[PDB]
Amino acid sequence: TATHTCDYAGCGKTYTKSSHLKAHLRTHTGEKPYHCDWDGCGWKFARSDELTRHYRKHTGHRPFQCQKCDRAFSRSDHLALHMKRHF
DNA sequence: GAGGCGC
DNA sequence: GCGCCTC
Ligand SMILES: [Zn+2]
Ligand SMILES: [Zn+2]
Ligand SMILES: [Zn+2]
Repeated sequence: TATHTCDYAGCGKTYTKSSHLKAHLRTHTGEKPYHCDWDGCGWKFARSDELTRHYRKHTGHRPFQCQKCDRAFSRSDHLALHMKRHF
């Protein structure tokens, strides 16, 4: 369905319309060209990795699974601090 | 938990 | 993207 891809560095966001890709491309500007697109958020980042990491707060994606319990985290550093509970 | 950023 | 500071 989505065939219109942003080719900006580290982005890859795809759109169903040329209309939408066009207006998205306008956001890649300034000191922080990685704008979170979550409704009402408004955060902006200098680096793509920072946006990717941030955006898990909105989706609840938690790929860092504790091997000693059923808890999971959005970030490696959070998992590493958690693991101290198993000492 | 989440943002900044050196690596 | 991890790991460390910082808030
Ligand atoms: Zn883009
Ligand atoms: Zn956001
Ligand atoms: Zn655990």
